Amino acid sequence: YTDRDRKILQLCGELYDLDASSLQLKVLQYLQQETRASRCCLLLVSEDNLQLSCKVIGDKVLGEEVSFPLTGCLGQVVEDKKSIQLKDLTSEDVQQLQSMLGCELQAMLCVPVISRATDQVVALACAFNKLEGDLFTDEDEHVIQHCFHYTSTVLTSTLAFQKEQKLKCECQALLQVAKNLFTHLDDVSVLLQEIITEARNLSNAEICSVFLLDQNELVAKVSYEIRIPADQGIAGHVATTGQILNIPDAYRTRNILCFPIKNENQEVIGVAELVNKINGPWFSKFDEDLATAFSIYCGISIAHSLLYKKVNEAQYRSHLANEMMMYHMKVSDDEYTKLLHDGIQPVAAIDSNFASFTYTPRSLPEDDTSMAILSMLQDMNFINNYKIDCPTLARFCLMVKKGYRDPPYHNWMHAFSVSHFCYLLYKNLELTNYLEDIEIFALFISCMCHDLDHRGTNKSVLAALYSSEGSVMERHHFAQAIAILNTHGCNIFDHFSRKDYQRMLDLMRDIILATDLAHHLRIFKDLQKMAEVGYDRNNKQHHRLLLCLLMTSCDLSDQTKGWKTTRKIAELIYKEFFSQGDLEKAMDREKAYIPELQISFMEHIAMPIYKLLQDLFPKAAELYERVASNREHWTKVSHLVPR
Amino acid sequence: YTDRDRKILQLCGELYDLDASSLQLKVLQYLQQETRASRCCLLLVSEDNLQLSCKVIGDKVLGEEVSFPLTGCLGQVVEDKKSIQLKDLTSEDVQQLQSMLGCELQAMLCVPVISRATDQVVALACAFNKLEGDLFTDEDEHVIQHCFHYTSTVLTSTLAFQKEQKLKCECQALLQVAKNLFTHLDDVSVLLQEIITEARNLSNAEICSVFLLDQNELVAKVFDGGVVDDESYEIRIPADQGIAGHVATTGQILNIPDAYAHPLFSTGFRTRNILCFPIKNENQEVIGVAELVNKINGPWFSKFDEDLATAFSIYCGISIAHSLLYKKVNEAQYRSHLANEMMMYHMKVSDDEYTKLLHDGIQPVAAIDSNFASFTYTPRSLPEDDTSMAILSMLQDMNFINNYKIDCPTLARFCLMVKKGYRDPPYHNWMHAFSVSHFCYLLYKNLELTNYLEDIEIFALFISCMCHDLDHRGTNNSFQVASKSVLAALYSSEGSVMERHHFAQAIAILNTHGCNIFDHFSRKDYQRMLDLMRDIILATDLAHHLRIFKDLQKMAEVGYDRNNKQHHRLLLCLLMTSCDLSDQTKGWKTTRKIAELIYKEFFSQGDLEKAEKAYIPELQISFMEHIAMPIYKLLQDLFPKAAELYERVASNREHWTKVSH
Ligand SMILES: [Mg+2]
Ligand SMILES: [Mg+2]
Ligand SMILES: [Zn+2]
Ligand SMILES: [Zn+2]
Repeated sequence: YTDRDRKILQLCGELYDLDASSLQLKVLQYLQQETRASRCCLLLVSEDNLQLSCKVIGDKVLGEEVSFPLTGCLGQVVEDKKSIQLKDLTSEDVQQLQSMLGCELQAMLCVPVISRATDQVVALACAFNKLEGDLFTDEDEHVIQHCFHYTSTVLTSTLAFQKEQKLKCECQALLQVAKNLFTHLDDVSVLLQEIITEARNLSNAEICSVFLLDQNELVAKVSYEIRIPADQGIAGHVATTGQILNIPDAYRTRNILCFPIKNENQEVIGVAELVNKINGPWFSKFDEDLATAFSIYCGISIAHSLLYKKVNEAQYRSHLANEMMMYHMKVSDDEYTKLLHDGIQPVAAIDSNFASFTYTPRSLPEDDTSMAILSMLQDMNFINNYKIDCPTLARFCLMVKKGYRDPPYHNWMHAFSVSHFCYLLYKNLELTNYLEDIEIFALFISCMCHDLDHRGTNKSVLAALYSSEGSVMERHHFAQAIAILNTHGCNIFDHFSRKDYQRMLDLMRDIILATDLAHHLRIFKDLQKMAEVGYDRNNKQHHRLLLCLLMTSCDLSDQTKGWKTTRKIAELIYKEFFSQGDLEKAMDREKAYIPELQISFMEHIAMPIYKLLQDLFPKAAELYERVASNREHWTKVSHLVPR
Repeated sequence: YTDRDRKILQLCGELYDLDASSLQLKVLQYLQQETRASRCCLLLVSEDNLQLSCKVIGDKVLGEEVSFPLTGCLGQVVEDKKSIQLKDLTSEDVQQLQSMLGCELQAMLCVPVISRATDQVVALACAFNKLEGDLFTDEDEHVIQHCFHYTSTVLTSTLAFQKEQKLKCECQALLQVAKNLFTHLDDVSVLLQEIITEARNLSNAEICSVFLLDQNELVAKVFDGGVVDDESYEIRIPADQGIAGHVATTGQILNIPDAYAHPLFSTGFRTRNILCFPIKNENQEVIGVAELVNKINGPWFSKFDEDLATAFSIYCGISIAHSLLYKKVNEAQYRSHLANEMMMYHMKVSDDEYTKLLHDGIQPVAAIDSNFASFTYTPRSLPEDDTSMAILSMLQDMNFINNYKIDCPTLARFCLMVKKGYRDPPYHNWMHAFSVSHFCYLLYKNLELTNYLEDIEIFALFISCMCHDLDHRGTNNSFQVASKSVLAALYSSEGSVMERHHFAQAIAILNTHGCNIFDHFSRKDYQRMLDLMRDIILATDLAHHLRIFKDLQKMAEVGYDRNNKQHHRLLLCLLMTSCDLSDQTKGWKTTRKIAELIYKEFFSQGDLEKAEKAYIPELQISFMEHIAMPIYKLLQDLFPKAAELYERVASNREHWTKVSH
């Protein structure tokens, strides 16, 4: 009648609430009337069309939303969109109803809410206990229909907008939490805590504990440490099965929501359980997809967080050891900043003759040396050509210097004068034409390190000092230079592609082990044919013997100096060569040999080298003749020797 | 009024659409009627109540929602909730509506939709060009009102719902990216692409470029996957240059409508707009910059593509920061092993080798041999393939595997690596090492070392016995004659140079993968367990032995404090020395067979190659007399069960005396 169309229009006038719940009251309360039903309520059919939900019964807006599987007798309504009555009952729907309900069920009118839009039962409108003459009519059903035909659109939309308002909210939630667990990849311990806090507020649990699978067992240290079998109890099952587990009653216990962690694959890597719901009977079957959502970020973060500990742990042990090879070398910040005072200086300002074969590196001050190295590499365009952080480079140089010990001869001062030669060779013989830049770098870096941590060596041959060992010692020096590169902010080969970096290691390993006179002798016959048959810049092999050769030549480079200079150094070579050890455990008439020993060295070792050098580099002849000369001075000092 | 209250109920009967737009149509096409207005449309007041929007004009649902600032003439309606008419509009306003709807404007009825809940003008109901007889009445405005009073709620809620559904998947959008990025914190190269792919979809740019601040300059590596064998092109622009430079320098976003119109902006491209934004870390230090070029389907960058950029830019900052932080480590690590690999001549214990050794049966010592533990045992007697086991069985029986929870797959790998780790001289071979370790082992039993030293020491001792001569070669050299030489120059000292080498070698193993049997020691143990090995192995220097010898006496003279930390050092040195020359305690034909190896080594090779056996008695006699004996006399001067050893050296000393004759 136009009369129902009075009360209805009156209704919709009133349904102006923003809350789908408060709208439901008005609609219910109006039916509670027009059907003489004691109590009325709507069971909203789930999005997945597989569950019923009821948040408002009668004139009471339930504290917690009641829900339950979309059964059969109550689940057939949804299907044929036909209205049923109590006499059409399972004892379940009758149990789960009068339970959710709260009383005697004598009557019941189920009229399906079918949308004119989607066109499907969206809600199950229920009327119970007909006030009095328990008689729900074929018209009691009509009034219901009629009501929703107008009222349903809005009801549903205010309800839906409220679902997206929630959905939108559990993301900003997660967006937040994602950004909080990721700010602690530093500390699996802090992170592990975050996961707990966050996991507790997200679901609103009384308590969360988190277990990290440790092989065949769960360890929720969460402060003490708690081991236990990986397959035992709740945690063990969930961990074993890799699938969530929800508990209504567990039997201040009650409920437990427990979920897996799993990694990139689906390998459960940990497990977490929440106990007891706050403001609730259990865990919203929504508190599961939300927990699963979260649980992705827990697995992502734990996985990397642990994988980062493993490194830091290891890498630490790696240096605990490496500082052992260091005699703990002290290169203080003040030390390096002091040397590195924005002025690397230029070689030109070092000295006029600083670059001519007639220079005597030992002639400089010892505190003015590490500079020269910076200005020597600088001018060889190596700092910029390779983008060498200076704070690092100046730290290397100071460390390599503090790495030399103190014998007469085998001291840092020998390493500098050996490197300075290398430097000379570079300029004077223009090495850029014969070898790649990375070689001239390694050759020089080697000169700087070849005798590191040396302590001095000692019917004998000089090429047993200034020379060989079993390569044992050459391997040491190389090994020591490595410890330096392995020291923080000292690795000057920081940015080299792994490609360069490796070869930068091999190069240095070869060159330094090349400083073994016993090795030189071995390749010597190879160093000749190359001298005989040019020197292929394309020949990878020829590069090797050149680099050996140059090294050797820098190493005994003191043979090419002035007589009075070689005279002075020979003192140091021989002061060393003749002393100490384990002999300690219990010379003038044996310094008489210093001449023959010396003469023999030059003739047999030293000259055959400078001969070669000038047999490849004619610019290198001045060195040979210098060696051949000094040889003759030595020859005279030998005349004074008896026979 | 029952008649409108007929038409209205009839309207809501119809307003069952799910699309807020299809609902606006029915409401609008009802009003196009009831007011005899040529066309109708609603202008929805923005959430921020600063903008009017219209997606439906007449019976046409617009392909692109129209919008515009909530003006003054149209904005006073929102304020006093008073409905107005064209004659209340400024020509300015007027020209906009005409232009917005595309027709003449003679009439117009604007009725404010006030919320029955919020109670605020939510929309502006517009009636245009009165269908002939241009006259919009005081009741034409009433039918409008009335209509909404019922129709407005549902209208407003369907609208709302649609905005939340749009907001929710714009959040989920962020979640996917956030997760896509946070799962690439290994190589900052892959993640760095993601940041691009992702950020480019996020704002919908034609192109994205990411730059990382490398000190005082912006850097950007080339890719898509060319191949970084030997890296792959790196762009550097001064950190304060152009757009990125500014944004990097000022650390604040930068939006451009037209880029040519910029002080800071040609080979085909021709760029329109640019959105550039900073990266910054936990503090607010710009760590990187990213620019998006050209908007797809748009003039520029929504002032919403900015907050979105900022939002994302957070995750970028998070991941980039950690990603790089991890590379730094991993580098420092590859750069170690690469070196470490080399001080090893690339040793490789195979996944098969180890499992073959480790066949669930460590076997006990007891089943090795009857008195495999008695002072008369000749370790050298056993088979070479059967040694590594013995080790495993000896550490087993001393209770070290479990007491320290040594992973066996790690431990067995270690043992096979320190073995493959020895070389091949006559005397300084793995066999010397096993026999030397074995002697340690014996000592532990027979003297019951558990009463004098801490279990960690007996552990370092043994482990040193295992490596003390790693990677050894043959010592000998030149001989000041061969009669003018001392055995305490082989079976002894060096300059400590070599002992430092064996200690260091053993470190390269521990530093090799799955061999660090000291994996789980507290940083405290791990350290001390390294000093221990360092000291002990350096103690295998005869020159060092002699050096502390006088201190090895007062201890032997004055008891042996187990509380003396100093007594434990000497005691451990002594023990090592004793295991080193332990073959002096073996049986005459045993020691005789050994000395051959010692003496075969002690006499050969070197640089002599590049560049007298009759003394084997005095040489050896002199050894025992000066070095070897005073040791075993001290071993028995502290351990009386160690007497059997002394006498066995003193005796062997005597046979040697006879071979001398
Ligand atoms: Mg040398
Ligand atoms: Mg040794
Ligand atoms: Zn040298
Ligand atoms: Zn030994």
